[PDB]
Amino acid sequence: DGYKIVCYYTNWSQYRTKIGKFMPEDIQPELCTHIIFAFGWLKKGKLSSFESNDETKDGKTGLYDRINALKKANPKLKTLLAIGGWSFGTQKFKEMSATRYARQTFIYSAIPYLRDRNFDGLDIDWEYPKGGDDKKNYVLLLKELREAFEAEAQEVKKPRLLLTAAVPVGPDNIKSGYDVPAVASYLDFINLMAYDFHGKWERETGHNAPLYAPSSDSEWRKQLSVDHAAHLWVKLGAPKEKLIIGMPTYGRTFTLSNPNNFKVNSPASGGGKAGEYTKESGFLAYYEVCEILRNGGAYVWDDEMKVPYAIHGDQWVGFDDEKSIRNKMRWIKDNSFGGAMVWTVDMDDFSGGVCGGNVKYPLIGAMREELRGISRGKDAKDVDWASVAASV
Repeated sequence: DGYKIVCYYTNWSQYRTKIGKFMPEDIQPELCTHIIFAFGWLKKGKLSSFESNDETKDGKTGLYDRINALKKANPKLKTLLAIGGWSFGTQKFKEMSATRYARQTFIYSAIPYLRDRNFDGLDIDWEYPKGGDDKKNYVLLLKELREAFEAEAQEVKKPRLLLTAAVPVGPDNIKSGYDVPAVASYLDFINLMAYDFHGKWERETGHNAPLYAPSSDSEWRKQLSVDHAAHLWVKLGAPKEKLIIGMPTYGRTFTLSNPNNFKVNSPASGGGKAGEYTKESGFLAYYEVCEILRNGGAYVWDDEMKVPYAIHGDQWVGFDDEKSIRNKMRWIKDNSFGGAMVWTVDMDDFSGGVCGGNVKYPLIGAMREELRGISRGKDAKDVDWASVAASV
């Protein structure tokens, strides 16, 4: 009952160093209504593990069990296993959904794989189906998965395995690969990837997840906003309550061609310089942005896009803070959507000692607070960056 807080946990986050080191036990059992494990993998057309670390062997407990152990403290919590993602690619999905034999093989591999490891569902993260064949076969996959789950649930007398999917916000991707009515019908809920609207693949600075598009955007670009994307999914046949709106605990970075031209849609030479912990050009975790803001960085609130960006020299980072997150929760409630999804749970200020507010999971905590009325704590106040950081 109520709004969902669907949190993505990424296994590779186990490899991060110092402030960036994250383990399943760092997740508060009551933080999320759902936890999605990213990722599973595909082996010989069957559901399998990314690597042996996820699995439990020889007394050594794997990441699967450590994630699912949170349900012992919070029996209300739901966990799902995600298959797909950026690394996974498209070809394996094309092969899996091309024929009924391959689909059925995957499905009947997937059911016991999930049951034996105490997962409550499956999350499909195909990035992305493209073309008529993919469009039709994706629907067939979701359909047959759903019917198999429905049947299994009644046969074994257990709560039905959930079927969800992570879907894009780009109009062309949506049009090319997604038969929205059927897709929405066959899924329990829909994880809208409301981020990566803009990034280093673009010549000018743009926000990672603008609620509304800036007036400087061309007519085509203006489609690239959370509001437009969500309402687009509704327009195409997706029920509002099934749309779980994505929220990034990360920001997209650029290097300015000129440090004096630092507004949105300003010329950039490329991606921003890589962070210490995520180690990827054009990308920053939220706590890295916090580090920037507490060490000379300038804070700018864009009131058109309802989102902040930070500037340090020629480094420009479009990100989400407690303010923009809360505003987005209000937007969610105003539009009657199903809740908030999070990418990720391991890039929030999970330790509570980086951003300054001394609050563990300030962003996701804010989401849970606005949507579900659970306080983050007695003296838990948002960081007012406009006062804390420098101005332009």
